[PDB]
Amino acid sequence: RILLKILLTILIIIALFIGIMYFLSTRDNVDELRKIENKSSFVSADNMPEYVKGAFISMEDERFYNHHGFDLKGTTRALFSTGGSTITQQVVKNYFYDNDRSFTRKVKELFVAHRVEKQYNKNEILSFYLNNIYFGDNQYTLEGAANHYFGTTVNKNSTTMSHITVLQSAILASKVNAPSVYNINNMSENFTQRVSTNLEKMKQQNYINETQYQQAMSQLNR
Ligand SMILES: [Mg+2]
Ligand SMILES: [Mg+2]
Repeated sequence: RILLKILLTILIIIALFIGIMYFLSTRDNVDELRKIENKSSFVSADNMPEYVKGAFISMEDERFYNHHGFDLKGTTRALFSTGGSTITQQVVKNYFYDNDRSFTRKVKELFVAHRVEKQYNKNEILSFYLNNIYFGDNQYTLEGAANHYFGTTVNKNSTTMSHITVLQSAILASKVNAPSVYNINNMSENFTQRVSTNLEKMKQQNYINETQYQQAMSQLNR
């Protein structure tokens, strides 16, 4: 009865912690995400070609639509197993914690992520994602980034502007979590290697066909 009381006390102190943590994450009001849709260059994911969405999904969260905010495989692999935040978690980080990165601010990010999943559908989440990540050059929306770097658009419907290519999609997708030193204006060999990996994942997961891939790989090498 002596090893049950020090087990209980530790088991309760952590539940107490987790609990307080919950209260911290509240809130952190996920209703706020709707503000992203007010950006002058907002484009929702459903108005983008499937290969544009797939560039990001295959590179950043290939099981995006499967999970409920937490990808277990990518989070165990994440615990330094030679990552690991799901696109949902990245939306929380990018909107609410544009500043800090602590273990406690990591626990409460989980609570908040579970909440955005409960309140938003996958397309909305994906749209919050692509309309609030840094693409360099002070560009925080996919469309801004596409306009700025390439003068192309990610709105499949659009007719006033050339359409973002497979390559360009991979470049912007690769940029999102690349080291800050990766410069789309002057891509290093390490950057072209990163996007080649991105392009390969799009092919492997079938967001693009061999021809799209080869043609992108070729454009990447000029
Ligand atoms: Mg992947
Ligand atoms: Mg995760």
